[PDB]
Amino acid sequence: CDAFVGTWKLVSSENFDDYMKEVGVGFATRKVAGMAKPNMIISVNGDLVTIRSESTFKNTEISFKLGVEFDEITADDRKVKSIITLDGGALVQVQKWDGKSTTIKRKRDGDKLVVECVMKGVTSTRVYERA
Amino acid sequence: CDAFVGTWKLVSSENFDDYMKEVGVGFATRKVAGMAKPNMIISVNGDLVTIRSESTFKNTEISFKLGVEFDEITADDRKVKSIITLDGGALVQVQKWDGKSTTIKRKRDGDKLVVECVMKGVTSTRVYERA
Ligand SMILES: CCCCCCCCCCCCCCCCS(=O)(=O)O
Ligand SMILES: CCCCCCCCCCCCCCCCS(=O)(=O)O
Repeated sequence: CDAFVGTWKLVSSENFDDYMKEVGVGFATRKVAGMAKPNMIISVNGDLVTIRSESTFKNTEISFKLGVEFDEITADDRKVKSIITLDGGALVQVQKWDGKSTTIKRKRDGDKLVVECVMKGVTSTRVYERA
Repeated sequence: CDAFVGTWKLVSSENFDDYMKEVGVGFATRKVAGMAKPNMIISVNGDLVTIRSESTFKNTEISFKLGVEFDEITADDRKVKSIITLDGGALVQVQKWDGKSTTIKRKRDGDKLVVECVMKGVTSTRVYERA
């Protein structure tokens, strides 16, 4: 996934608060998340891909092998089972917890990196540009 | 309540979607409500006060006597018991339904009419100016 490597900064967000609402994130956390304009850092070392999100309030980091299910603790503190695959040039992530699931797709669009999150019909789109 | 009589147009909104979230309003309805910039019309005839809200998508109207509980069907279709009193120069409304309650205060602030809605700690503020 060479096309994803680098540091990216958030440029725009659409329906993010609504997505967090469906996921079950609390008011305060949603408020903190909404003011945060995180920087996404993606790097690859061998068959391990690392995705790091940095914000003044909270940094998250996941390292994984494409196709292998792993444990992830989300920024809003959910302990989920995640699996990320490379499909059609996009990184497709599915998170499962308590009988529920959500999909997060990271894809290239022109010179931007677009992240789409889907939870029960509600879709959020966040656009990033290289920092 | 002579100070409230007239037609008012929405000028600004703060945390309205979050308030609707706490009240239990669905995604689609919240989306329609968020694009609506309603006009509030207040009039008094004898001891009956009428508050009418007009929008391209939905008009609501309630007529009541201050201090007497009455039935109200909200824009989001909840059938509630409402009671409105005049306290400290402000119209204070309490809506009760299914063991829950929310308070809506309509007050004058300078030349504006301010509406504050509170639901479980979440507070929304909407400012109106004369049309
Ligand atoms: C108290 C600190 C709060 C920090 C933010 C917390 C956010 C909690 C909700 C996270 C939902 C999942 C986000 C997936 C990546 C979206 S994207 O950002 O990668 O595009
Ligand atoms: C499909 C049509 C949708 C129309 C809008 C529906 C809104 C539903 C939620 C209403 C919550 C209560 C609003 C109190 C007055 C707020 S204020 O507006 O008077 O300031």
